Amino acid sequence: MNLTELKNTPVSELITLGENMGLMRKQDIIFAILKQHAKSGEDIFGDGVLEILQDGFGFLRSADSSYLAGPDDIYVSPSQIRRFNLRTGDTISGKIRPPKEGERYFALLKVNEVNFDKPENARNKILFENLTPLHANSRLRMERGNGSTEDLTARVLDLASPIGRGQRGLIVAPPKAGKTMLLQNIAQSIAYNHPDCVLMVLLIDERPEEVTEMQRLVKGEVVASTFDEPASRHVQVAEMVIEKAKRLVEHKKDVIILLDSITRLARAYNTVVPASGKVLTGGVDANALHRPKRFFGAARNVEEGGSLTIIATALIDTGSKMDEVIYEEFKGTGNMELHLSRKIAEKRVFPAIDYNRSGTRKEELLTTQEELQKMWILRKIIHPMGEIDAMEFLINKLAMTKTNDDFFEM
Amino acid sequence: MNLTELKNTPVSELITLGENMRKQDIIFAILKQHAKSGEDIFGDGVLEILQDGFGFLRSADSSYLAGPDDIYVSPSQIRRFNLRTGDTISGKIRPPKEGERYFALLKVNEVNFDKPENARNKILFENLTPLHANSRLRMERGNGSTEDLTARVLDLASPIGRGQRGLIVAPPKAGKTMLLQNIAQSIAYNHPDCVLMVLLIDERPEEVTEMQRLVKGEVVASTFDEPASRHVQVAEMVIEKAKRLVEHKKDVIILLDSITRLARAYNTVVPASGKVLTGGVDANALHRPKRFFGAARNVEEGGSLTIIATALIDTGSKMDEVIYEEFKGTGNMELHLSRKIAEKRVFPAIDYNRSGTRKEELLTTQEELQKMWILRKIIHPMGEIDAMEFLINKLAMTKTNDDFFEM
RNA sequence: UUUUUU
Ligand SMILES: Nc1ncnc2c1ncn2[C@@H]1O[C@H](COP(=O)(O)OP(=O)(O)O)[C@@H](O)[C@H]1O
Ligand SMILES: Nc1ncnc2c1ncn2[C@@H]1O[C@H](COP(=O)(O)OP(=O)(O)O)[C@@H](O)[C@H]1O
Ligand code: BEF
Ligand code: BEF
Ligand code: BEF
Ligand SMILES: [Mg+2]
Ligand SMILES: [Mg+2]
Repeated sequence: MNLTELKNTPVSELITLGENMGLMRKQDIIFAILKQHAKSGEDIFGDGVLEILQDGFGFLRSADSSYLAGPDDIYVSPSQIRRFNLRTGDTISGKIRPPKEGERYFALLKVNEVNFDKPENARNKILFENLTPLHANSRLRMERGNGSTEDLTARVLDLASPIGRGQRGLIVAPPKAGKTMLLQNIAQSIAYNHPDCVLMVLLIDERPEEVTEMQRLVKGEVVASTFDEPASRHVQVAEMVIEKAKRLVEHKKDVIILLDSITRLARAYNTVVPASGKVLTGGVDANALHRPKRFFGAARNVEEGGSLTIIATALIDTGSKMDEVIYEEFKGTGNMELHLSRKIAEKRVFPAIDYNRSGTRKEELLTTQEELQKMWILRKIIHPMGEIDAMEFLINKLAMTKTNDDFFEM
Repeated sequence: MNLTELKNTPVSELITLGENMRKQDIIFAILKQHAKSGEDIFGDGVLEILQDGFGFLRSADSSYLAGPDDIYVSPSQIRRFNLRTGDTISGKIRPPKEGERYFALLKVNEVNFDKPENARNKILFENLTPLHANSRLRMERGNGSTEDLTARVLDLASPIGRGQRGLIVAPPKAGKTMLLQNIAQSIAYNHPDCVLMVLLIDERPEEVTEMQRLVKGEVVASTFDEPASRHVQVAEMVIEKAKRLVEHKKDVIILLDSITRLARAYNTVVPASGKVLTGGVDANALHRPKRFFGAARNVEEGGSLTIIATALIDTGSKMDEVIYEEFKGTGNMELHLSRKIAEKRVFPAIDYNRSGTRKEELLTTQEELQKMWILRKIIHPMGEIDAMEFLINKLAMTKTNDDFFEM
């Protein structure tokens, strides 16, 4: 019946349909199954994400290829685009027919769904670039409230630096400070308390095993480009994922991108960027931080509905200036920053947060005056201490209570 | 009757054989008379695909260098089993014809120690699924030797599992190179199953000599005398070969020495870019070092690739400190030694505070975790010399199992 | 390459 489902199904299950149907590697099999079905006059359909090209024609890339070239892409004539003012990144599904003689890929016969809805109103929606941005109004609690070793990290986060819809936050740390895992922890908390928010996890250049473990423990879009992949691929994949987010927000949707190693993407851009000379400090070109700044500055809050929030990990104290530079370039664009110390982790104390450098901007919109000056006191009391001291202190002070309970107490 | 054997055979020995039947000249002669009557010949090597599409079979004595006795491999055959560089091949062969200068692959008998036919079903390495280390690699020995102390402390400070992308950092003179030797011997005794390769790139040649005579396995090497270009090629041959076996679901462990030297050899050999990183190291000169080191991994399909290499710090350049940070962010088993603790002649000079591996909980049992955690809490305070001596004495008492138990 | 970048 449908392509994607045919490509999902196991090898052996396809085979029983083949013999029963009537009549070779999996690709061959599914193609053969499709042709007979199509000759019978029965409808066919696949699903993919739009990618307009230079010549004006576009394709429907698959998620199982990081949205890069795929032998199963579906052609979308320029005619089909102008008909629904489609843009790169739109998620489309519809009836399609196999490649006639000569034609190499399947073709989009007719469109049914544009970004999960009807393409007839997806022409009246206001453009992403003309939306009206705001600070985070609505809020995102991370304390699922489960009295566990993990909900500690969530709570501490919820206290040090709160998150809101449209959060352009950033998690700064030096290798092995728990950043990546903290991201994982944030992911799971968002899934439990916010199934309504669409979750996309983008891993640019971080560890292979991390991607596979992420997929299994995370519910949602998991796109990745390991360090195996060249910088070319990293930029392609990430740029595809950012446009996809933009499009859904256009449909007044709330999306959440978790990017591991944003600075890795900054380096990937660096190599890709044409040398302008005037190399900045740390061997970083002057124009190489435009695209990445534009990628991060993309997250925002819309006054007409939906929103896009990006939380990425930054790298500091690594012997290189590049990282210091990239940290300041994004800190001067984001709305939230959370630092972790390389020392609150060597002690094995977790989460190893540097509560002194953490914090978000415009907190009085993401909290009630009471919780506000509650955290303000918690801040005052801790500032004078040290990194590990403050933490251990902080932690065991709430190891025995709920977030609100702890409050009432203290 | 077999090329490889005739090659390693001493010049004077097989002289007797000759009469009943230049040394390179003679070997050519000797095979050609073995081929005259139709008697078979047998050779072996590691395929190296080239731009033309056809490949050669490199030998270990050449260090996988261009070799005169190499076996040409028709692209025809490669397609037959879709081979790739680094594969180990052996099979029937015939003597080079007049005009022809090198030997050719008549037929294939076995690919990667396995019947040639099976290659088609094997899943590609890049398409394999990774995970955090599952099985555990213990260096501890019941021997209770004077030297076993290092294996035991390392086993405590920083566990190693299958597919462990480890890294060992110290200032020169810290016994980091020699620890690597020790580590090499330990898995040799406790793990015959694991395929063992030792790669020495650039660092000293006496070390090469020491290692080969004392290590049970393959010893690929490239002294610093050699330009940066072989260092690259020899290392790349090794890593590809290691990837081949993991495709077979085998367990490969590479004890790379002077990984920073490899990164530097990559730096010396790289297209110029306008930007340069701190330390002089090129901004775009670390992708290849990263992919090489990040090659190690764990597979659900079966088999594993484990790479553990030496890293230099407090070098006097920042290249080295920057490169340490770079692999730090890729690996999952960092190690450290200190000059101050090696000064006093106390060994290992291991710095427990800085040492550590990621996701130890899967490698160690709950009991193992608690004792380790207790230990680290107690040692954290103590100084490198004081702390180290402090545990060493207790370690001399009993192997780590008994020591933690009495504790 | 010099400047920038180290
Ligand atoms: N909260 C925590 N709980 C348990 N282990 C942790 C925690 N934070 C850090 N770690 C340990 O630190 C290691 C590396 O941290 P990770 O966040 O993966 O690195 P990075 O921050 O550089 O991405 C992990 O393998 C884990 O064992
Ligand atoms: N555990 C040890 N026992 C005895 N000698 C040691 C020990 N560790 C290091 N050394 C000495 O330190 C010297 C330098 O260490 P080595 O690891 O060989 O060089 P590097 O650490 O620079 O690679 C060695 O020659 C060795 O004699
Ligand atoms: F080493 Be972490 F992933 F920055
Ligand atoms: F981050 Be500020 F706007 F310089
Ligand atoms: F010269 Be040693 F290997 F630091
Ligand atoms: Mg990380
Ligand atoms: Mg050495």
